[PDB]
Amino acid sequence: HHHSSGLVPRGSHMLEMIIKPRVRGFICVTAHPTGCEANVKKQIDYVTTEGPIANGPKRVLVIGASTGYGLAARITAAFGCGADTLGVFFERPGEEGKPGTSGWYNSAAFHKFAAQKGLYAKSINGDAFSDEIKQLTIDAIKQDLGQVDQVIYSLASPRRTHPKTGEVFNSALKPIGNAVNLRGLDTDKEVIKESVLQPATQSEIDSTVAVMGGEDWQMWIDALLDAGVLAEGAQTTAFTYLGEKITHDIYWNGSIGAAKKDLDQKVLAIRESLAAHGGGDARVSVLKAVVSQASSAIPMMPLYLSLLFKVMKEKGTHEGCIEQVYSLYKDSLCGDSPHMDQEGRLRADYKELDPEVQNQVQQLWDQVTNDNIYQLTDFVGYKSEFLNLFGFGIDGVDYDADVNPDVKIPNLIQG
Amino acid sequence: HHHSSGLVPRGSHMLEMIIKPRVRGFICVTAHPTGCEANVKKQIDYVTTEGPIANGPKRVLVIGASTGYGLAARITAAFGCGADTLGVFFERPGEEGKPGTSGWYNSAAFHKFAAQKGLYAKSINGDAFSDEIKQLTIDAIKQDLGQVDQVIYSLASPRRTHPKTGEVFNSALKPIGNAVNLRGLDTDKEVIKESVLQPATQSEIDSTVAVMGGEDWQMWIDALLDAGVLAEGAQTTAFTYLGEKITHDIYWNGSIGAAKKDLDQKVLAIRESLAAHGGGDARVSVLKAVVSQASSAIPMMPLYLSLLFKVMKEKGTHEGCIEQVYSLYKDSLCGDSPHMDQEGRLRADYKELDPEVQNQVQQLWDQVTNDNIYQLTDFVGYKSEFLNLFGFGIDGVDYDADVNPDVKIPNLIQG
Ligand SMILES: NC(=O)C1=CN([C@@H]2O[C@H](COP(=O)(O)OP(=O)(O)OC[C@H]3O[C@@H](n4cnc5c(N)ncnc54)[C@H](O)[C@@H]3O)[C@@H](O)[C@H]2O)C=CC1
Ligand SMILES: NC(=O)C1=CN([C@@H]2O[C@H](COP(=O)(O)OP(=O)(O)OC[C@H]3O[C@@H](n4cnc5c(N)ncnc54)[C@H](O)[C@@H]3O)[C@@H](O)[C@H]2O)C=CC1
Ligand code: NA
Ligand code: NA
Repeated sequence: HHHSSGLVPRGSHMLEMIIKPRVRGFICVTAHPTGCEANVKKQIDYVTTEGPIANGPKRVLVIGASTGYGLAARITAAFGCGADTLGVFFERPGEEGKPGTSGWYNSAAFHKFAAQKGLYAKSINGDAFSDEIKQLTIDAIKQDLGQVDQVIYSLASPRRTHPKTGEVFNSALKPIGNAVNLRGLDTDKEVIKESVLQPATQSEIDSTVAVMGGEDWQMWIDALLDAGVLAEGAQTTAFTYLGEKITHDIYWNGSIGAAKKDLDQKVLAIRESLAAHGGGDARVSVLKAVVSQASSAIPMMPLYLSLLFKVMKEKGTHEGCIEQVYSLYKDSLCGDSPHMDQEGRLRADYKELDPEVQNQVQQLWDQVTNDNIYQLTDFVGYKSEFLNLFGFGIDGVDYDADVNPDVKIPNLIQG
Repeated sequence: HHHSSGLVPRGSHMLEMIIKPRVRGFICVTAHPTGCEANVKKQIDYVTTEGPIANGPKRVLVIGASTGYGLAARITAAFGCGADTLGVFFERPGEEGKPGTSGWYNSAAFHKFAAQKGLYAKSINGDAFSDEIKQLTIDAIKQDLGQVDQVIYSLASPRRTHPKTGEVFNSALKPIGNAVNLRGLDTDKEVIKESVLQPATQSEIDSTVAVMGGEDWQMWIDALLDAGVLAEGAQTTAFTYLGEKITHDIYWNGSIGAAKKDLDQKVLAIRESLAAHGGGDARVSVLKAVVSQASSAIPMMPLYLSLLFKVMKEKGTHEGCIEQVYSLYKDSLCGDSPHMDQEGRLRADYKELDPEVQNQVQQLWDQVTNDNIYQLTDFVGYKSEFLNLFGFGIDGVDYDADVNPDVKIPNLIQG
């Protein structure tokens, strides 16, 4: 109520908003619909430019399909191999005044671009750990695809409700046995922060294994096999990180490492199931460390990535999820000469474990306490890539323009 | 609900927003709290820099006190004369997600700055045309000030509900008798638009006089006098515009002109009342054309102002509300040698009626049809000053930062 109220239409701005990055620590509380879309398009265009991958899968299930590596796998299979893709993930839909999560807008863009190219895209939203979500997936496959011939397992989560019992598990990102003296980077005030990380409890370890270990992976493959929706000679892979010595205390030989090690045991039994069903296979694939919501939470990773980026960038070998995964498919999942390590894993992360890269990063580490961080590291690149995840800092996007946060996805089963 | 929901505080951004100009025609649907505040501070600092005005009023009522000339008068009297000021106006308070009008944030800033300097500031929000609002004002004066010694009348409104009957009147901004061939400026697409403005009806004229004529002014002075709240030897003034020939068909000799002419008749009777009460006085004051919500609606004014600005700017005589009003007070309301025209009005607008300024503007007028508008006019300056009204384009304000639109005003009577 003012002297001139109602004399004029309010317009669409009443339903739309200006979305700017709002970052705390390694969590960003907003996501930009238009920027997320441009992101997906960027990855699709990368794949389309590299060109088709021969001997690829045709009907693919991606578990964890909305962001990071799982998204890159979905895009590689669909736009690199022409595959049908059923995506599973867990994201918050946008509504008026309330932007959804990145994975939601990424996936909306996926369905949009896939339809444009005449590709099958359907998605299931909910708790991949649950029996309920497993059954919905099986149902979609039965109805639409008959069977899938590749299953990509790509979940990153802080917790898991056990499907059969009700117990919930929280993962811990902590060292093991010996407490670690942690260097690192306060990304807020942008200063070097020295910290002491206590090791983890036995239970803290058994939980982290429960969440990020390979039990659910095996549950998925088992579920698919007796509903009869896994094609003979199918292929499944689950993603992991090994890193080299500098990350070893916190990651490989830490709580999370313990879980990733469980992956290595479970894969043997899973591989057994598949070889019996028409000579399929199962592998753990190792990928390079990248900026993601998941990895950016790991103690040491922001500074490690900041240094890794600096060094790989000058060698000319820096890359992200889509490059990593396109080459995993081209060279390893579908190639004639696959890169197989001693434990029988597939490898895409070698450019990172390059001794020249690692030695450089290591002597830069202790040397860090700079508060002249911008000289020795690519902390700028890190920040830039972190914002990118949520659709910010993309060229060609007008961030000052109103955008509607209410974006819907067709063929999206809400579980 | 997402895999990481609720694990983190949302923070103040949930209650705050990013406010950007959203303009249609001559109406802007948003206002920036921080920018409006900076605006008020700018006008206060202007007055404080020019320095105190001698022989000023001490207790002042401003009717129409939140924006434009009325605001400039409130600031001049308070910060130029140390006066107590009671403001009356009609504005929309801000709330979460819904920015209030400019006048609201202007007035909040006024009360803030006035308290800082130990000055009396109280305000009344509602329909100045109503008997109800008149009575609340009288009440505040009785309680707080005893009497006021100056009354500034400064309303600009498209409509008026008659206090005694119930009739509502809409004003028309149209020519008279002979229809006008209107040149002009489409401010949206930024091109010269030629138009034909039909003249106005008799009733359209009588209504416009009802709204912008001087009946309410006289009602106010009369109301103040018999409640006994007008000091002996008081002074009242009402603002008007005359312009020169080029604006004459649309303004002076048009519908709005008719109303402003009514002012000239009513002032005689009002002056009579005041001279009897201890030798007070009443004048119509004439001010220069400025960008305001009110004036920016008048056909021809955006292009006229755009040209006026260009020309006055190069003569070095361009100025706005506070400059105009500070000098009205200094030279005319409080000075020894007041500028009085033939009809006995006070004059501040002479720099505008400068024959050199008018001749220049006139031959630039017909010459306009440029669609090279940026060369002949200061259309840029116009836009800039229009955005300024709503708190946009101010230096030192971070428009990318979240701001809380919920700003409250102490000692604000809501009528
Ligand atoms: N980010 C990195 O440096 C690297 C990560 N990895 C691995 O790759 C895999 C994917 O990780 P990122 O790409 O970083 O993660 P991310 O945070 O970008 O993606 C996780 C995905 O899983 C989905 N998801 C999470 N919880 C879910 C749930 N409860 N139910 C259904 N879906 C859920 C998310 O919605 C998202 O689609 C992980 O196994 C991670 O360990 C391996 C190499 C390095
Ligand atoms: N803007 C211009 O070029 C010039 C305007 N004038 C005059 O100066 C006076 C003020 O005009 P502006 O500064 O342009 O207007 P404005 O639009 O900036 O201000 C109008 C003021 O009156 C208040 N108001 C409007 N309707 C009200 C209502 N129903 N009840 C209580 N308050 C109400 C508004 O809230 C605001 O405080 C007017 O008489 C106008 O004719 C004179 C010279 C030129
Ligand atoms: Na993923
Ligand atoms: Na005013």
